[PDB]
Amino acid sequence: LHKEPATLIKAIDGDTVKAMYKGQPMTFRLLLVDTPEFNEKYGPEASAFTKKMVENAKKIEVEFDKGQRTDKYGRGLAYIYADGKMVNEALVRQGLAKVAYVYKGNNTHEQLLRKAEAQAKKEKLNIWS
Ligand SMILES: Cc1cn([C@H]2C[C@H](OP(=O)(O)O)[C@@H](COP(=O)(O)O)O2)c(=O)[nH]c1=O
Ligand SMILES: [Ca+2]
Repeated sequence: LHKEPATLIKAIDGDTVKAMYKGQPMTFRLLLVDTPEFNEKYGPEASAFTKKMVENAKKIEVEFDKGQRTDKYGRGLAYIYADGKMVNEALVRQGLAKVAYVYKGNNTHEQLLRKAEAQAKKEKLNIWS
């Protein structure tokens, strides 16, 4: 996979971010994770985590997988990096997202994220507490 440029427009919630990509506004949904909704437990905390990460970065980048690049809602499906740190992995590692929606052909980082989730579960963090 390859990282491509994007510019933050707005952090929406724990697993969706609006960003400009190839000069057009896109809503991106993070691959391989599921954060709680804002009105659910840890929802506000996931939203804040993702917001801080993307807002504080000097740059964000998007990385598409090998498969589908948009979902049925027209959201971009990507791994998002904030100053080179993956948001999808960071959320899982802090127990603010579960590994989820693992579709074959768009699952390059599945094992990386499963290892993060095991660590968050061992530490009883957040969703795992
Ligand atoms: C993460 C992801 C979600 N989706 C679709 C499946 C779910 O459809 P349904 O809306 O029918 O439940 C929805 C979950 O997104 P959210 O967790 O943002 O609600 O997004 C994909 O199709 N591919 C993906 O890789
Ligand atoms: Ca969600």
